[PDB]
Amino acid sequence: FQGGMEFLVKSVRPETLKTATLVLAVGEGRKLGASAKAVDDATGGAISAVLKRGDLAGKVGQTLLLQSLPNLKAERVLLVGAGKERELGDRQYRKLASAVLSTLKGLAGADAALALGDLAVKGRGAHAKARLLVETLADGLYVFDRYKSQKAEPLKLKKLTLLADKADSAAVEQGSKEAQAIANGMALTRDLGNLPPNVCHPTFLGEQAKGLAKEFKSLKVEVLDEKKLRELGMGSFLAVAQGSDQPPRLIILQYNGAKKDQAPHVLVGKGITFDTGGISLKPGLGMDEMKFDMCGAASVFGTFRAVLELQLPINLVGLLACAENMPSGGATRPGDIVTTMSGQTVEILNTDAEGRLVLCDALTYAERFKPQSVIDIATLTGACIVALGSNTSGLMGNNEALVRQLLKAGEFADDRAWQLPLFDEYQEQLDSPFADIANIGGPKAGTITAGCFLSRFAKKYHWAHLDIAGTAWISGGKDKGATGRPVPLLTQYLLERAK
Amino acid sequence: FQGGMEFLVKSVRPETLKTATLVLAVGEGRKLGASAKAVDDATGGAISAVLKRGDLAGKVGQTLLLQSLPNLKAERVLLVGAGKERELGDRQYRKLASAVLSTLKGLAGADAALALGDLAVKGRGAHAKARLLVETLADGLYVFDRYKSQKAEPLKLKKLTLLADKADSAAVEQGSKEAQAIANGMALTRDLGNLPPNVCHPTFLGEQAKGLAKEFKSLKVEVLDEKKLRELGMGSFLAVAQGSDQPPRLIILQYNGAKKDQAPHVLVGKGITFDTGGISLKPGLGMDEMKFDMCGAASVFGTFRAVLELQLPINLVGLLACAENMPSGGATRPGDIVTTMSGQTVEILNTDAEGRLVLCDALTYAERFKPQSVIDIATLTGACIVALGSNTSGLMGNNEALVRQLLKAGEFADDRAWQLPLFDEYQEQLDSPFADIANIGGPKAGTITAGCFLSRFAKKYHWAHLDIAGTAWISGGKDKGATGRPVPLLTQYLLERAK
Amino acid sequence: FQGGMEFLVKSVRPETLKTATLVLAVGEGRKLGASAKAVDDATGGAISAVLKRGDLAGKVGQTLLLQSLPNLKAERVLLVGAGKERELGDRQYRKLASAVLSTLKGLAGADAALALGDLAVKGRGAHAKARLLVETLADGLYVFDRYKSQKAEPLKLKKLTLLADKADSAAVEQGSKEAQAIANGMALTRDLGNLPPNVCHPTFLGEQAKGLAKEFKSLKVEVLDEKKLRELGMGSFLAVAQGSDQPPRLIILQYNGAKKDQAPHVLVGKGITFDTGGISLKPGLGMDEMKFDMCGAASVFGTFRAVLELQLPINLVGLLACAENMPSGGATRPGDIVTTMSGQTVEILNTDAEGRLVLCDALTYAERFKPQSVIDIATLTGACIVALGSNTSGLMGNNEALVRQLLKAGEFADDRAWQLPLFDEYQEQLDSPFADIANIGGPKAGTITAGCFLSRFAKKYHWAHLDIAGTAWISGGKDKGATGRPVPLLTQYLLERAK
Amino acid sequence: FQGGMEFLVKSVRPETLKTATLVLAVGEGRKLGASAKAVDDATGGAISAVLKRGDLAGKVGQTLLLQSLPNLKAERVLLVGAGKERELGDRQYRKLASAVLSTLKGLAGADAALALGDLAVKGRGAHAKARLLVETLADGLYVFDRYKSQKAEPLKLKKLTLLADKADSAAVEQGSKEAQAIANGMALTRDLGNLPPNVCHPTFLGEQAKGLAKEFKSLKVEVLDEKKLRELGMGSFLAVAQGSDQPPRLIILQYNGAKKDQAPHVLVGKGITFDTGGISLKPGLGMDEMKFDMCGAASVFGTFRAVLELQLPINLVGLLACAENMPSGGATRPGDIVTTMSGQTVEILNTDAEGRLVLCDALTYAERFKPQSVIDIATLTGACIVALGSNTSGLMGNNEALVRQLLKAGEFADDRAWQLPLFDEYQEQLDSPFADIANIGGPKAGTITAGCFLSRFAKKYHWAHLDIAGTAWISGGKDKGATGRPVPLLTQYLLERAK
Ligand SMILES: [Mn+2]
Ligand SMILES: [Mn+2]
Ligand SMILES: [Mn+2]
Ligand SMILES: [Mn+2]
Ligand SMILES: [Mn+2]
Ligand SMILES: [Mn+2]
Ligand SMILES: [Mn+2]
Ligand SMILES: [Mn+2]
Ligand SMILES: [N+]
Ligand SMILES: [N+]
Ligand SMILES: [N+]
Ligand SMILES: [N+]
Ligand SMILES: [N+]
Ligand SMILES: [N+]
Ligand SMILES: [N+]
Ligand SMILES: [N+]
Ligand SMILES: [N+]
Ligand SMILES: [N+]
Ligand SMILES: [N+]
Ligand code: NA
Repeated sequence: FQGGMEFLVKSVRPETLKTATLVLAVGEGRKLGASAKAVDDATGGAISAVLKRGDLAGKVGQTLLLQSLPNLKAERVLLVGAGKERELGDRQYRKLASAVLSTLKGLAGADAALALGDLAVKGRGAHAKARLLVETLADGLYVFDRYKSQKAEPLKLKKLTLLADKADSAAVEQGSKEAQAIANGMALTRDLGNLPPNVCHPTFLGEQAKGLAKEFKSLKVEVLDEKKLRELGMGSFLAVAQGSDQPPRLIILQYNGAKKDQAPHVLVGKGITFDTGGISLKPGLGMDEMKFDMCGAASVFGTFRAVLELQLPINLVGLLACAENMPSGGATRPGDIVTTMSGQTVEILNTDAEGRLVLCDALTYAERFKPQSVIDIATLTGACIVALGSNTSGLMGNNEALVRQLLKAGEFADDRAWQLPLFDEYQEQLDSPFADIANIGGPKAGTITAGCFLSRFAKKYHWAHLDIAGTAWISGGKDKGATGRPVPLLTQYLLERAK
Repeated sequence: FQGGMEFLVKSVRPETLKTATLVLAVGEGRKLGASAKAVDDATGGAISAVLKRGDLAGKVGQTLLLQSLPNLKAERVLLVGAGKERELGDRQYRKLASAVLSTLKGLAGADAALALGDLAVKGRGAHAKARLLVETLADGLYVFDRYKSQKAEPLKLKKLTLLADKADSAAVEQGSKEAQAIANGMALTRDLGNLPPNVCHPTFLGEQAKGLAKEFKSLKVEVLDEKKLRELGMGSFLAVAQGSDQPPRLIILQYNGAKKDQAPHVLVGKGITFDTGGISLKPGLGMDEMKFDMCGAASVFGTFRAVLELQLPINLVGLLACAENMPSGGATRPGDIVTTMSGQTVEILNTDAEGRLVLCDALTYAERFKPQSVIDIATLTGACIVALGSNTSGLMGNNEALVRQLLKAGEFADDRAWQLPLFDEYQEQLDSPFADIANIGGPKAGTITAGCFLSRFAKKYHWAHLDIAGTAWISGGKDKGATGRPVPLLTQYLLERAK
Repeated sequence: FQGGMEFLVKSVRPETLKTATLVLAVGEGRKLGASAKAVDDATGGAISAVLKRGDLAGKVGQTLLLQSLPNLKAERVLLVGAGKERELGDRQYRKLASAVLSTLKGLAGADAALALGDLAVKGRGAHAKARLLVETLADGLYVFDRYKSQKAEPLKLKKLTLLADKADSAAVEQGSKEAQAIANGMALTRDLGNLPPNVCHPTFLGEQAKGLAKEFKSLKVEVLDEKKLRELGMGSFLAVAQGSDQPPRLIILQYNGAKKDQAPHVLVGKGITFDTGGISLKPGLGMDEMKFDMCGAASVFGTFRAVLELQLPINLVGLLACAENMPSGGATRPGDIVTTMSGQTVEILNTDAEGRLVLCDALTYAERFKPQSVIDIATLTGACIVALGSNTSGLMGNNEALVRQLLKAGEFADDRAWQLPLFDEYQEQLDSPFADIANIGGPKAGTITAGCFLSRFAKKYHWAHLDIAGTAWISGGKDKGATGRPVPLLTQYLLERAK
Repeated sequence: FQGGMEFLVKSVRPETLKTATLVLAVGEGRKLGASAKAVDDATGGAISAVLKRGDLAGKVGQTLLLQSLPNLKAERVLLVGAGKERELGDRQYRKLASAVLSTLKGLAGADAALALGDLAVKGRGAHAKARLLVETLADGLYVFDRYKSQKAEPLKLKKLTLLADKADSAAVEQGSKEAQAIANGMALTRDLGNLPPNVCHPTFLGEQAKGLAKEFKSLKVEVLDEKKLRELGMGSFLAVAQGSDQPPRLIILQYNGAKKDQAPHVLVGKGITFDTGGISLKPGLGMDEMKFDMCGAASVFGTFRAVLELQLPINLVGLLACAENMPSGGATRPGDIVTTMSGQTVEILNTDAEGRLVLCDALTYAERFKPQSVIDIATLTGACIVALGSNTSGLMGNNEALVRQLLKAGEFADDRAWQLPLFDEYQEQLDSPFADIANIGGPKAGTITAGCFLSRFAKKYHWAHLDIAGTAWISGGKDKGATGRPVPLLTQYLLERAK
């Protein structure tokens, strides 16, 4: 959006650091770890004297804010509860970080220093903790207000310092730098997802890609229009697009950070900038949330943004299949049969199963790059939400080594996915009496049969499919909006592939 | 519809009046009233002799038709029951009058004389009873047969005489003249509402206003097109119209019957020629009645027609926001954010809440006339039918004096409205995380939330809002069609303001 | 598809006929019939000996396939069970024929000889049986695979011989010749119905009619476009078409096989190439089956094709009213009022009752031919499926003799219809307060009131109406697709009218 | 629940008062008020020095918590923002009070003192501000946890002191005493509403009434079982109950606090302890919220509990009509006709319109008390939520003075209602061809026709009807549960009647 937050790692003593706010952890009910103890001592016991009064039980995320304490160079000391466990899990760690950030946002302090190195998080060393902490803090600063007449008061907080021991400082620094690049990527993804569909159409996304190439000389962009798509034979891509006044776009991103002889990784993103269902029209209730139907393509933008900042030694291709799905006098009809670019014919039984019809033509297009892996990302099926809910993405693929790599990256990022099977027995649900493939398989196993459909275009390479219909946005409440998932998972996968 | 039926007030004796039909009231179980007693005596008791056979019980609206009676100059005598009550209520008086017109319409009499001045109506004097009676009779003669190949046989009845004492004659005459103007306006409103949506589109309504100016030289008319609406920055209005092939129109009516120093009264009407719901498409059952979605604009035409006939000493402005809500490949999508003329940003969560989107821009435009009152009329919410039904109109406003003036006028006209609260606690339902206002507030308090939306565009003037979704038309049966409401309330309001 | 199967009638001894497969009937628990006995004796009881081992119970359609048997010139003998009754019904006869064909299809034999003359069929002589047997066999060979990349293996089976006694062969061969012409017409009807709606639009059907005229020089074709339809005043036909990008067509077919002084029979076909419902949009589930909403017109194609092959001495006219029904910003709205060719005005309460709106203008057009009968065929109401299911067509009409003729033809063809009454009491369900006719009559008696609507345009001639909404296609499963009904009923009607 | 928080009014100086937490208001960008300035002065400018740092913007409900300040006897000072307005609205005042309570709840302080006398609340003097403030604080302490295995930690906070000038202290004292009685009644109401329906059945409510009579010697209780209801002839009440295994109860409460010659006020409460809808079964989703269908009766409990605490000089009668609405083999069927106690026959078209069927027999029973007002309270129609939402109760009545008294009471209580009209034109929606009254009037004006039905049993006295379907509970979120409305309105009505 703008960003700006400076994240610094320092190895200095907390009790003499000049800062507007020093942040210390307090266990249930006091316990005081090493850093907090040293600060207490420096004040002559004022902190333990306050805690003894009992206002802070020490549960995860509780807070107690003190002003000037004797002999400290911190204008304020913020105590945050760390619970009673010796180690926190990932969810408690994030909750603790978010409670700290929420307090700091309301203060007029220009910086804060985090003396949180004494916290233990299950399975996480210094680098893995920094990645989680900094990503939560940086992504927590996200603001989208460009159509609000009354904008939010700018934050006074402009700097966050992570205190670490000198032996850990290099690991914390590296984790912080990667986390910032990921958060910057998610901010781009969230902006693209949150924009209204009358602004964020396929032509607009083409221009956004060209702008990203202006910012990053390492990025090459090409944008194909409908004439080029028809030349290439993308009959099912064009079938989705034809009902709309807005022309479709295929956006190609290319980054060559490795040797010319290294096979590229390809990211394929579903970019339906608004999904009405078409002639198979959706119900009205909640259909404004279909502006998030391009979050797949948005996450390819976000991942490129993070990789371009980090300058990873990999070769990366992004393919964004962008169209708007509208009803009209020239829209695709249920029962239409079209010829995909692969040559397979498809009977379009349901015009609201349109994401797989733009992706399948992009998966055929991807063959030309001779890729060592191909991952498509798409807000594809409501069935995935029934299967896995809103906090775990659906994952399928035709190569188990690649599926394993993506699961592992999702566990490290705390951006988790879960595999569903593409057993051959499911494929017959896509049989059509009239064409090579039907575009829907009926009410059983909807997420899997959608993956089975895509698999038929991905046989020439190692391929996986992330269904992010549940994880790409929040539906309601104060926090309705795009999430930026799965940029953390995708970037961590590429970070490992780059070693 | 031409009408052209003559209403006369006379003070002559009923029993020597030459007429095709003389109409007398007969009470239930009490003595003939003064007039009927005199006619009975004139005939030598022939009427009381017939009534003694017991065919006419005297219940409200029952009738007995007699041919020629001794010593009378009426070719026929129509007896109509008046009930047992000393005073009739408004509904009973209307029912009595409709029973009389029904019988007269089936007769070959060219004229009829009504001797009903002995009837008492609760809270109603001579002028008030005449307003109700003449309005009922004139509007009951309304006929719409434009698209019928077999048109109705013309009525022989062409003159109706109201017999009144010389002391009440002036008041009865003033009531008849005002009631006739109201019924003429109602006939224009009913015609415009009953017209098919393929004929009555926004361009047609602009040509009808130009015709009203050719008939009334005191009326000035300006019709603005989409290009001018864009110069004015009316984004909400243009968003509702973009999906249709039919161009939008803002019709401006201006009548100056008072001095240039008198601030104008502004009437703003919803002119949605047809409401399909848009991308948020409505179900098909009953969608034909969405041709009555321009009855608010039609009510402004009708009130102007009544005021132009009565030449009232007032300055009146009419703003008719006209558009057609249609599904298309260029139609507004749920989630679109638009900038209103006021600069306020609006997130259109539901394309079927488009009436408020054409009215908000019209209310902003109304500010230029420095109005002393601004009243919007719209078939806005079906929640108003759940709240107040089809007999009472919803009324909301930012000024208690204007709301009370409109409620008193509705009580005088027997075209009643009812106030619903615009408490500030309802406004939060229109909160959007992406814009200044959401166009919908949820399943609770729909009528109030629509008024709260319009209130954000009416803060610079005294404003009121009439929801006529349930009162502007009858859904089915043999009397399916436009009602002409709320022209009676609006003309009574303007008559009180002209004094 | 291309057909090609040769049907021959021969009167030779079954046991010396050289054939790839000789087909014999075996009764359940009764002795072999005359033909089967003679073949068994020719083998020395080989067939008796096999049947004694009990593998073939002889239930209708059971089979037992033998290779080479002593002293026969058939490479194979196929035994098919014929049940235990002395006569078969039409359903069992068809079952038997289909089981035989299914076995032959899977064999590598180039021909087969059917020694089935012994079978008896309730109420069917030699000609009636041959009509049923050959039509079932020929139509059973239909294949639609033009959008399958992997096409079916061509059959080895190219010739079928019917063995008949010399006394019967003349009737058998006439039944066979008629059955083949009917099957060829069905194949054309089935192809046109099975084509996807993005290919088979009204312009495509027009070109298909021109192609049929190049094939049969006796056929004259004229294709009218939108401009000519507007010249003719076809307002309700045009209202259906106006929402779509695809222009409408009225296709006129004329065949004069009789003297010029003899009045023609007219077939009027509903050619809605896809039915979305329009603004009154259908639900998405199963909407792909609306490509069959032109099977009415397709059956007129197929009837002409069979009549042209047979060169019947009749004068025959076909009118195919073709349009596509889509939602758009210019589509017809519920509540629109239009003027039909006939001058009657119609209120379009429901844009999904569109078939009768193109048919009524075609019925008026048909007056110019001064016909002696007019039959319209249409997939008109889902209510007919509720009434009569998927195996009996609904039949209505204004002439009792014509209705009787069609029922009798249906019984003979085993393609049955059933009459529903058009009692004048139903007509008032189509009363509109605004026009001469409403296009729908509510939820009661939906098939009948659609018939009553059409009857108002057919008063000048003898007319009947076939509602084939249930019989024109099979909805799901392996055999999903067009049926070709009612070509067999219609052709049998013309055959009888030609005598 | 237990309650028992001590509320005291004192007139001492805030700056020398010994307290665990002193609470002061801070304006947004205006000077500290008198109290707050006195305290700042006594600390030598410590509070103003902190505020200059800028952490507390001063918006309504923002907080800043300080520890020991120099020269104060307060262990802690809580600063709470009061906005920038000179006067607060009721909503802002409650929000401010709730933010203070939320902070105190989390502290270990045993008491707190509130120096908020400088706050102006629009339209409210000392007594009216105290009523609102103390009711918000006391009701905000409510806890319901009897089926949770993990109970909430008891609060340390046990005493709240309101600081007031000696000139206002008597009025603040009186408001505080009334507010705590109202809050105690709401706690009983909320407990009864929150109990699960397998515990809180009609018999249980009867025993609860007896327990209330043990606690308050002024209260007399009578509990009638199904035998007694039938002897009284309450066929409509019994019709609702018969489908359930739980027997019904009519509970009569009587309190005689005035001279025996004062006519009583009667409160009639709908106590449907669970509403399945019966044979007219409700949908499954959200049906758990039908345990709140006895909140009408619970509010009569709560109002008595407050009146008995205050010992008001009034005569008060309570009638709780309690039944459970279940489907079974003996349940009332749609179309049953029953004879009410009044003798009017009712045709039960919908067994889910059951509240009015138990209330109507209670309204007839109420005649024996010769009351000067009768008020029924019922979670009656979901249509009320459509008309007025979740924050305003619907109000209807046969006496304009009584209706105005209740509206005024609700405005003072900030527990508002809104009148809907019972025009005679609505009554005909209850016409039945088979009985004196139908129990439903169709989809229009559902709240009004329900009031119309009840009005037919209330003609012998001044009567009003509160529809609390939207205000009696909260549906979801953290705060799902009964609200205790309209106990504040009813108690304020009784307070004014007792002067
Ligand atoms: Mn979709
Ligand atoms: Mn989609
Ligand atoms: Mn609408
Ligand atoms: Mn509308
Ligand atoms: Mn249709
Ligand atoms: Mn159709
Ligand atoms: Mn109920
Ligand atoms: Mn209930
Ligand atoms: N402090
Ligand atoms: N955790
Ligand atoms: N693989
Ligand atoms: N990883
Ligand atoms: N996202
Ligand atoms: N309107
Ligand atoms: N059969
Ligand atoms: N022709
Ligand atoms: N026949
Ligand atoms: N029917
Ligand atoms: N009855
Ligand atoms: Na989707």
